[PDB]
Amino acid sequence: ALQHSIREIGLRLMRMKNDGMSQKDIAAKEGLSQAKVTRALQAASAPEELVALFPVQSELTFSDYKTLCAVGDEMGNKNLEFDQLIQNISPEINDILSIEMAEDEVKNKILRLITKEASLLTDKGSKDKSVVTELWKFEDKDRFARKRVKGRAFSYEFNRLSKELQEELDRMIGHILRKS
Amino acid sequence: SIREIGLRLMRMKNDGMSQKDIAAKEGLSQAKVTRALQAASAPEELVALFPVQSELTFSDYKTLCAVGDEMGNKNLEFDQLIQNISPEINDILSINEMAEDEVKNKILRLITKEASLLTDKGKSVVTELWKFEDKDRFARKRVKGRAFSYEFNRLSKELQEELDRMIGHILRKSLD
DNA sequence: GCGATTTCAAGGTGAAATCGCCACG
DNA sequence: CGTGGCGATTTCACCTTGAAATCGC
Repeated sequence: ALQHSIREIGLRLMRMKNDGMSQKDIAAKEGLSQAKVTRALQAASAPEELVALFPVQSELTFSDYKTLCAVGDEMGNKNLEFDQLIQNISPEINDILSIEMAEDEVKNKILRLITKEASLLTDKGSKDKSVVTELWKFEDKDRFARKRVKGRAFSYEFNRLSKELQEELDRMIGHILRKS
Repeated sequence: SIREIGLRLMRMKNDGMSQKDIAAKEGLSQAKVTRALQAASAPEELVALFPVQSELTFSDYKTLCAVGDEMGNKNLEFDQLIQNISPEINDILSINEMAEDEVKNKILRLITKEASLLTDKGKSVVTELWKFEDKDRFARKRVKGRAFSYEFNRLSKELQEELDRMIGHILRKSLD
């Protein structure tokens, strides 16, 4: 029952759950402690998105999940939010795959961000302060690509960028605005 | 005409000559040189929007200079104007009735139009990517400096997910 | 009351620190 | 001798677990 992720146990536990089963019962039908079945589902609930940032989910501990699945809903638990956060930490994150250490610290590292960054974006959510995430980082001094969401308003800002790009963007933005 | 003279005389400005001298190496009244030079100044990206440059007057160059100013003067905001009206320029350039001067006049009047509103929503240049009847629902494009941005507001999440996704690749594709 | 969840004490575990044993100048 | 090497051991800090206390209706 462990070769694979508390999560895959969870997959099962839900399949039954979904079928009308109380954990108290599943625990029975499977031979698991009511207390584990909590945990196995508790984990099988973790925000797929976040879970997907880590290299060795196998190194992902439940308590982590508990806070991973915690950050999940404490951040609206909606596509556009998870999407945004990733963007933010992703740079510093892959930056963590450059750097020695074992699966142990990398885990604690990646999550450090998922929490801090998410807890930095959550600030301007009630504070309703404009939040920007740099879409791409340039070695350059004056070049930038970034997004800024300050409420229900949001913009895509670019500087010193190709003409091939204003070209493309302009084209696709205008046609997507046709589509809807 | 006067422009050409300008650009030519220009070479001599940088030749390190004073107008007074150039107004002699060309037996041109010095007033004339001032005027040629001022003309030589108008935005090349606008002067070349006229099929018959021979027909732009001084005051025309003079007011192209103007439009050019009022709008910062950098290429990217020109292209911004130059595309917004380019259809109606190739358009008017299809009309057969009107005489050549009627052409420049119509084209010039076009060029002044853009300048006024694009710099009203600003310096910067802002074109309305789309018009929503709501006092606070917009989707636009903005240029100023060598920097452009697509500003939106009060739109569906779905819209934002797509653009986000799209733009996502459009960069990934090229920054690579 | 009654599931579900968290708490508690009792085991695991791995990474890092220490230890053993050795072989070499 | 005095050392450095390096595979095995132990430490230590964090896990997981079931049971039983606790929660939250």
